[PDB]
Amino acid sequence: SLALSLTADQMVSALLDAEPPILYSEYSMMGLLTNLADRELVHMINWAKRVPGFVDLTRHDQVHLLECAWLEILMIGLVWRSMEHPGKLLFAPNLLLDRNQMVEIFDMLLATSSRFRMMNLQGEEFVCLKSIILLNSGVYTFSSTLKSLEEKDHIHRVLDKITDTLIHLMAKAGLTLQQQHQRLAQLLLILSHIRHMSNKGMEHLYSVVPSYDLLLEMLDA
Amino acid sequence: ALSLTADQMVSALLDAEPPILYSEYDPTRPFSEASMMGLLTNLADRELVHMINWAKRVPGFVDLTRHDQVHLLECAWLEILMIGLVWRSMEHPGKLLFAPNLLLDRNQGKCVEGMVEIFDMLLATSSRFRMMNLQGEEFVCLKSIILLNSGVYTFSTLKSLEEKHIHRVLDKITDTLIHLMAKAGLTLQQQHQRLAQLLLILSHIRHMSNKGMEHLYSMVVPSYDLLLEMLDA
Ligand SMILES: C=CCn1nc(-c2ccc(O)cc2O)c2cccc(C(F)(F)F)c21
Ligand SMILES: C=CCn1nc(-c2ccc(O)cc2O)c2cccc(C(F)(F)F)c21
Ligand SMILES: C=CCn1nc(-c2ccc(O)cc2O)c2cccc(C(F)(F)F)c21
Ligand SMILES: C=CCn1nc(-c2ccc(O)cc2O)c2cccc(C(F)(F)F)c21
Repeated sequence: SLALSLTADQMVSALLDAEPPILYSEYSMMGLLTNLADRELVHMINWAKRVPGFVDLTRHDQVHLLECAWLEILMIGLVWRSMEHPGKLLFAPNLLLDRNQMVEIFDMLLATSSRFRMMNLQGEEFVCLKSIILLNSGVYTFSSTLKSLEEKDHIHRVLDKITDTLIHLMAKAGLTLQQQHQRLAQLLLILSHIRHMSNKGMEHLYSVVPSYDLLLEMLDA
Repeated sequence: ALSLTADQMVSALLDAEPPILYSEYDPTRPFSEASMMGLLTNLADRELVHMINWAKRVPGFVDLTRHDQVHLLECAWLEILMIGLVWRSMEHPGKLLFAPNLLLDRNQGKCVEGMVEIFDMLLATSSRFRMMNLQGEEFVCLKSIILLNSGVYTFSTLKSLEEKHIHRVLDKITDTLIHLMAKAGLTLQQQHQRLAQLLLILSHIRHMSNKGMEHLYSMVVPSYDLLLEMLDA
């Protein structure tokens, strides 16, 4: 109940400090990417616990948010890394792959990376977007208790704080009020496409995923 | 359409609104799995024709090439149906108003296997809109955004980047949404917060759409050709 008292700058600083490291691929291709994703997942948990307001929530709810968001988070991280490598996805510094190397998903990832490039997405805006995804992707599916409804409001209030943060970053960058609301919209609409990609990828898997207990156990430590 | 005032944008959108259709009459009740699917499938099909008329009247849409218009529709058609359903169902807590003569609750959708999830998700969204007091002029803006956004990234060449115009119009709709919020007397802070809240919901509407498609291929979606033919008129 005090991430609600943070300012835009403190919010950013906290998020920038919580950033996971860029991990390397250990050296088929599914093995390297699965292993990479697995090691990344462990850092994602500690990153989450450092997102302002996340630990204010019950364990059950923390797990659910991650359960619904973990894939979208890996994906937006990938897209951010690959921003300055047109036509290539930088899974790891030692694992840069082009188109020809689930092509649908690969193409959508490139498309999103190009979009971030065009917009000149800033690192400070990136960490904000990643936070939004965490708090948003599972908020509409929590369920009758006063506590549950107590969580929802809290999450919504934190998301408001992040919106305030994003706007502030744009004002500081010298954007007009009109340019501010426009860029906010452009950024948030991209999240819909990231959601879409996560869903597509998720059905390819069905065609051992982080289950509910796998995460709940990992959060304990 | 980049010359319209926010007021003129709202008016044009409101005028484009499709009519509410009825589920075909005197179906055998209670329902069977295949009876339900038939009624809803038939409804969606008849609604698709009107959605296209609506799209043609969305400012900026006609400026695109036929091919691009079909692509946006192929991607967004289901999301557009769903946001319409959620809007209709707003003042019916715990129920979904697929049609004025077809008001179903949680347990009347248990007919189909797995579609209960989607039912719950649709109900949750409707509650959210209700809680936010989503206004009509905001709804039409959100729907237009879905149309122009859902397929904008999954379209190179010079002519192609000029079409990606779409982002200008989306900016225009954002301006309109904000203007609507300023009129109502919201503070700047409140304005950007509400704008964010609305757009984040689109992410969830996308999700519900994807779950739908998932079960569709799990049990004859509007084809490219079909959508093109109906566009030509
Ligand atoms: C282009 C998506 C493939 N991909 N990406 C990833 C992936 C891994 C880590 C990461 O940070 C981002 C990713 O997209 C991945 C992980 C396991 C398996 C797969 C594959 F689809 F190939 F089976 C993974
Ligand atoms: C479900 C999609 C494939 N996949 N699997 C995984 C995956 C990674 C680790 C793990 O322990 C289990 C997984 O299914 C994955 C991770 C990131 C990105 C992707 C994707 F391919 F979708 F882009 C991943
Ligand atoms: C959530 C109910 C399922 N549903 N909804 C719809 C649907 C139809 C029209 C509309 O405006 C909104 C809808 O959710 C639908 C259409 C065809 C088939 C189905 C079914 F799942 F049963 F197979 C449909
Ligand atoms: C039955 C699969 C899902 N579906 N299919 C359809 C659908 C509608 C018309 C048509 O010609 C074919 C369809 O699969 C549909 C329409 C509205 C809502 C839904 C959904 F269930 F996802 F909510 C629809």
